Amino acid sequence: RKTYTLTDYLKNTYRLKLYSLRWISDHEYLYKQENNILVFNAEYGNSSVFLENSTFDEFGHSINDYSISPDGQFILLEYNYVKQWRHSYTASYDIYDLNKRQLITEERIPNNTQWVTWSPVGHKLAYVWNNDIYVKIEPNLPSYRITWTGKEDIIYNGITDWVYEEEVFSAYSALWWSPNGTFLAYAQFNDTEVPLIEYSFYSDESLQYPKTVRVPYPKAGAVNPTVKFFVVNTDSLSSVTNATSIQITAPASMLIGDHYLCDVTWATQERISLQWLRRIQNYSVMDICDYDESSGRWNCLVARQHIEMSTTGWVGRFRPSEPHFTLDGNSFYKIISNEEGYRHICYFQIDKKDCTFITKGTWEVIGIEALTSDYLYYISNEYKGMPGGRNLYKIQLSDYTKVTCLSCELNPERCQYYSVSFSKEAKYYQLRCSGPGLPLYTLHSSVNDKGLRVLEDNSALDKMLQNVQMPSKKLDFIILNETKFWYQMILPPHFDKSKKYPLLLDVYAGPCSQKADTVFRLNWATYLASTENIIVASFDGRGSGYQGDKIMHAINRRLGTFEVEDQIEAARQFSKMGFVDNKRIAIWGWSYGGYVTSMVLGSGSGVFKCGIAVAPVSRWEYYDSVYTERYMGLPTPEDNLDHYRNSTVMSRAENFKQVEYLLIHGTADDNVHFQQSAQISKALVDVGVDFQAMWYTDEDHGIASSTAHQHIYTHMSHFIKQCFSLP
Amino acid sequence: RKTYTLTDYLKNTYRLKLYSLRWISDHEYLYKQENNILVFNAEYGNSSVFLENSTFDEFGHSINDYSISPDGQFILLEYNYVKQWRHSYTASYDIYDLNKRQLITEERIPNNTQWVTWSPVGHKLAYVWNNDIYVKIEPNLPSYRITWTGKEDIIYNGITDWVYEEEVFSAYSALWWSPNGTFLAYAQFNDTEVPLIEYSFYSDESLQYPKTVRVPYPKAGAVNPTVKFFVVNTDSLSSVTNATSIQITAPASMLIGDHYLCDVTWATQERISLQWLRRIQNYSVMDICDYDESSGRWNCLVARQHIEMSTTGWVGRFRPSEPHFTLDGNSFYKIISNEEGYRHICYFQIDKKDCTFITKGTWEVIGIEALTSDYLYYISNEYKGMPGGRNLYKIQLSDYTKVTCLSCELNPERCQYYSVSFSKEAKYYQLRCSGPGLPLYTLHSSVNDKGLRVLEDNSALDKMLQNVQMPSKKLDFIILNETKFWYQMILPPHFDKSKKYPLLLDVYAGPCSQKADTVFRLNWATYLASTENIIVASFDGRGSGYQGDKIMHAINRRLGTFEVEDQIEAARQFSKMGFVDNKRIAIWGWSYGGYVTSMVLGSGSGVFKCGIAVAPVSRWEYYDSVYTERYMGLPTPEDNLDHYRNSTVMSRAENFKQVEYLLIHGTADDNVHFQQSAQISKALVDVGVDFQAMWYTDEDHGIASSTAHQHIYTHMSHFIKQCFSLP
Ligand SMILES: *[C@@H]1O[C@H](CO)[C@@H](O[C@H]2O[C@H](CO)[C@@H](O)[C@H](O[C@H]3O[C@H](CO)[C@@H](O)[C@H](O[C@H]4O[C@H](CO)[C@@H](O)[C@H](O)[C@@H]4O)[C@@H]3O)[C@@H]2O)[C@H](O)[C@H]1NC(C)=O
Ligand SMILES: COc1cc2ccc3c(c2cc1OC)C[C@H](N)[C@@H](c1cc(F)c(F)cc1F)O3
Ligand SMILES: COc1cc2ccc3c(c2cc1OC)C[C@H](N)[C@@H](c1cc(F)c(F)cc1F)O3
Ligand SMILES: *[C@@H]1O[C@H](CO)[C@@H](O)[C@H](O)[C@H]1NC(C)=O
Ligand SMILES: *[C@@H]1O[C@H](CO)[C@@H](O)[C@H](O)[C@H]1NC(C)=O
Repeated sequence: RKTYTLTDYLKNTYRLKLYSLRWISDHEYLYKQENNILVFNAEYGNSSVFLENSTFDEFGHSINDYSISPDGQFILLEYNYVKQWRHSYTASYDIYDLNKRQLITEERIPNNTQWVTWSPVGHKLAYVWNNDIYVKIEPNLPSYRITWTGKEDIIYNGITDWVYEEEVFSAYSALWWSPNGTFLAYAQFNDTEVPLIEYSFYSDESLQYPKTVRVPYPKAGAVNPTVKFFVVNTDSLSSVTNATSIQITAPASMLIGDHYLCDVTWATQERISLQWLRRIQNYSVMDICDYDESSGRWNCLVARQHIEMSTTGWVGRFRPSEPHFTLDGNSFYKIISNEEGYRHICYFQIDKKDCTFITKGTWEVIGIEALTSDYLYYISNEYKGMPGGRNLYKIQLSDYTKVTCLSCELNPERCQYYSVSFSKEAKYYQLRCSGPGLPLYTLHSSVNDKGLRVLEDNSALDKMLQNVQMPSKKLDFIILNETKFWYQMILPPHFDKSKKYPLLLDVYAGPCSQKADTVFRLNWATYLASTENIIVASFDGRGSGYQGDKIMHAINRRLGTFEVEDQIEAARQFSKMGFVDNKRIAIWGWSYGGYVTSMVLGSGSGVFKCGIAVAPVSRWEYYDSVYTERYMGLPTPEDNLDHYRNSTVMSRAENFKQVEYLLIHGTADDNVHFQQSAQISKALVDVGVDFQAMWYTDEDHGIASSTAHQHIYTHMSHFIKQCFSLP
Repeated sequence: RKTYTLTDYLKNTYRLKLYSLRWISDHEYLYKQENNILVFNAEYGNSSVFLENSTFDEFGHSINDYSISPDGQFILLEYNYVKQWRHSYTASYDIYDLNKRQLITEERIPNNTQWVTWSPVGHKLAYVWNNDIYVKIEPNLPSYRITWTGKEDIIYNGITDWVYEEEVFSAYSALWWSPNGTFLAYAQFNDTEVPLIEYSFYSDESLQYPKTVRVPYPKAGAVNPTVKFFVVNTDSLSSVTNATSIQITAPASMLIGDHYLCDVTWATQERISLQWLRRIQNYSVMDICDYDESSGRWNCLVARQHIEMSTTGWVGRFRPSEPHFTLDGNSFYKIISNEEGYRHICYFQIDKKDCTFITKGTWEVIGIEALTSDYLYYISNEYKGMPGGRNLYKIQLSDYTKVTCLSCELNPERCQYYSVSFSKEAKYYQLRCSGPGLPLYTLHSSVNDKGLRVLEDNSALDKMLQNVQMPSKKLDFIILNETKFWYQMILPPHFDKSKKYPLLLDVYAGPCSQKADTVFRLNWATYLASTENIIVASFDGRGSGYQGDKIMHAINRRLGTFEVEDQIEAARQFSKMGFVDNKRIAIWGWSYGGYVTSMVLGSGSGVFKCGIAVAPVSRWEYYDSVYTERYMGLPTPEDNLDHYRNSTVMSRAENFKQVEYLLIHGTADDNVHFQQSAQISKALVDVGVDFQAMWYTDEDHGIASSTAHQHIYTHMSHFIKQCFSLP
């Protein structure tokens, strides 16, 4: 009667094999084996030992990562890694000649380097150190210093500040090489007048006085960072005179007030597109700027400026979507919310603004994965009208009726959720099936869409799981006000619909979220279902993503309303089904899910006996501007201050009398500050409500260190088991 | 009947009734009788309404406290109270002329005044504002500024810094008037090179960004603040020239290193005594200083210098004890530990180094309360060989073998714990019996020690607690290594010895602590006994006070050792008594007790099932220098770093697998910094131990606010009840 135990989750008893490859050419890619890096050919199989783990003994330092130059001559080695935020870090760097089999000692990249990157061809290097940009034409040669204004916590050249990193670019870098690698474009960020979040960091017990960390962080309605865009020619660099960065100022549409740079895409060698976004994020502008060799400057022609605005809510999913440009750069494809509010691919001519929708229907495109002369490849949730499914498609650019699903019917029962990685000029691709069956990895040729070989099919894990009492999984929908709203249920083994099980509602419910999908996972819910016989439910109600704006923009300016009501309403529908002990219905959630969980418990519905909130938002004025304001607008009397104040967890404190609550938070959360939880604890105390609590010293929003991760789930497991009266 | 519930404690259902009086003369005292301030004739009771409960009805502000001058002409009104640390605060101040029943409104005391005080006679005013001293001769007239070097968190003129406030003077003021009010003595602290503790304060929900509080706090081994002492003549204050402050420099044996000013006591109109302590607190020095009217300076004769030291530990109980000077100022009485190791009254002549012990034996003098021409009055625990008891005594100065107890037999069954307050010339005195019966307040005449009248006897409360199933106290002792160690037990009503009971150990166990005593308390323990049938015990092991240096100095340089070991042994002893359920032995504590509870739970003794630790110290290097170093010395290689490192809670993390642990701490604890608990959790998480936790937002070391107080005792009750399997 072996089951998926808590320990199995915490101690990776049942590993899940991936197949991460790195496309180096159109024909080849790299893969890790024995710790060695092996280059493969796509068509034949043609293996060859590119690099060997034996190479880097006597190097002294442990190698965290690497990066092979485009041309193939050099490899970057990344050590002394030190994590900062979600994507940001610092690390020491060294270069290895590969062809000479020699490590380079000449003019080495500085220690504590913030970011580094090769050009897309050849072997130029750009790196950021002390918030300044440096360029190295050759590894061995001295670097050319581009920026001289870098300054910790104020001026950021070629790297992002906290809020851009987190909410805009999903990256620490703010550099963009042109394709042939001659121009390097970069953004500069200025946080002078941005207020600082302050919190304690305690460190090893040997540290006597706690450190006070100070991070520039704009909260809702605060002073935001200002941005400037620059381009510099990397060929015409002088070793004698300072480099000259040409500015590309934002368009007058943006300069009237607060705005952001949101997307940067090169079209050609002489052409670059810049999407901007007003601080009120319903209005966006894309300039298409061309280099002229006459004046040495850049020109964004007004006749190529594309405006994009939404009247129901915000622009894009989390931002304006990226443009994929054609060969000549005189036209581009780009996902746009259509007339019926469903996101689809729109074909633009650069000097004709009204695009043509090459796709349509009651479904959305997730992303444009590859563009060729004749075909555009994209991922969508079209197959079987299932919003939580993902498949690869291609549309013939010369006739839009020629839509071919390349992944729908490969293993229909085993695969309904695909992601894709193409080769450099898109001749091949790798298909990643992440569920509902065991994940499956296969390589393909884009010429005739032939299944070349299976890279990894997780048959080892399959042998192991055959013996285990695994939970099943049910994906389905309910109808509310005519609309289908989907849910998923991790059901226990030997599921008996006449019996009555306790239910845990797994919640996120943030703007454009999707918890109801066909993905295969081995997580906490697996354990709860397998060992403790708990149904783990997830529901996607109003505000959720990938089903059109009808649903998604329902919460516009109204966070802590419809998405809360629907999670409550979902649980009510789960009792109706007659296999749920309605005396043992619980809720839980991390982050936004913690806010919704908190607000749900504060609603006073009585449906939920107990709830857990991990690193929850409490009041939208405590969280950052770029995220909060995209949905809530500005917290002013003239805009939406009232709902800001009306949607706090604190104000509902009285209603936690009837529930059991567990409030968990990391003390060094730089994202959802411990502040947030501090005000929840303080409100509950003031209305005399008892509740359990837990801080995690020096843990951040992830609470992901092996020890902390194990401790929190063990604590939450205990709390749920006792709430459900289980041994 | 009904029981003493947790509601009774928290809501304060059964109040005791005090009798707080201020002796204004040799034969009169003031009493606040339902806001009407009366003045009583001590000899009879002839009382007249000194000031109406009305008077200040159209003031508009709420009066926090009041202070009437010695001459009776003026009354100081305190309002806008804003608590800082244990003693410190700021307030607004308005003066009121009693003769003319009108309010002074010119040259008023500024707002945010840090301290104010009358001269001991007349109506002069010294006050502190922005860390600078001011003097007003007349309430209406402009103040004179004394100090100009005051600077927030750097220089403190006339007021203590953090550490002196908490660890030396138990007061915010560092201002001492001469008896007639001619000279104003003042200390000055320089916290420049003293590091800062920093922590978040989140404040009202409205506050968008938390405030980092930054307090000068020297942790163990850090840079201490320096001190300088001065005197100034208030009678000769010039409004043209800035005032002259004559400095009294510390003795040379102090100036060779770090040191503290630990006592200031005026002996006569022109004579002031100082006491200095080395940073290594086993060496004190007293200088008696006389005014020289010809040069206008202060000289302390090396003839009148008195060295006070120790080989077994540290000087005095918490600091060098205060001297009570004779009228002429040519001698004084002072509590000192003797040959045997017991603290008794020694008689010093100011110009002779050796004193004579006027009392002796295996008991200790707690304090010297009065001095007349032929009798010295003192409180001690000599009666019935009970360290926990307190009684008033007098000793004939012409014959030390004639010793009369004043309070011993007044009511032996009811009263074993007295304090006293004498009239201006010890003609009358108020005796205050704190237990074991209900507290009793009586007035007496020192001429013959005649009882005059019962002032308060708590009859009202006596009638209330007849319909309440009250517990019963049991003060007793066990023997360890042939030495008696006292303990108490709060026992549930209907105490059946043949049954077995759950045991909670209330612990403090700090140096010179006393938890086993004769006082009557209506506290949390009263509810655990009366309602839940829990035996709540406390035990004064090694390190405990009022039983000699054999016991109190047993933990010198060795905190975390015996006082821990002894609480365990005490629990082993109680489990061997037949009426104690050894399956259900709990332990708890606040502060030092929290440190001890933690050390005990991580001891691996296997005696305690569960325990609660509240605002615990975790590592002595985190706690302040003045306290910690008294009992540990410096945390250095040359001194005692080895034990500083050996005596952490975190070193004992592994052993918490055997116990249910609740850790509690407030986020604005300026004293034992949240850090300390933060380091415990991290250790428990690092080794994978489960434990419950609870933080209290913006609460300090007291966790005293109405709602925070109610919530923690509520929270701790559940923890104990469920640990003991009680409904
Ligand atoms: C990042 O952003 C910073 C502002 O957010 C910017 O710093 C400028 O702004 C600061 C405000 O923080 C200004 O103090 C300063 O400009 C002004 O400085 C003086 C005020 O203290 C003011 O007297 C100056 O005006 C004078 O001089 C100018 C010509 O230089 C004349 O126009 C005026 O008539 C007058 O004579 C001046 O206006 C800062 O420049 C940072 O520079 C920015 N960093 C970037 C973009 O890298
Ligand atoms: C598609 O790209 C994105 C998806 C995203 C999905 C969730 C998402 C973000 C995303 C940011 C993205 O790009 C910058 C950023 C938020 N800080 C994050 C987030 C949201 C919260 F409400 C919260 F309390 C903490 C968080 F870390 O949620
Ligand atoms: C006799 O007077 C005193 C008694 C005292 C009794 C306990 C006492 C103090 C005292 C200070 C005194 O005067 C300076 C000061 C300490 N900071 C306090 C104290 C000790 C601790 F171990 C701790 F963790 C927190 C504290 F606030 O304990
Ligand atoms: C370039 O500009 C910076 C401005 O900070 C200056 O300090 C540096 O000397 C200049 N170098 C050259 C080569 O002009
Ligand atoms: C306080 O100390 C510093 C050196 O630590 C000194 O420079 C400063 O002048 C001092 N101030 C006073 C008022 O003593």
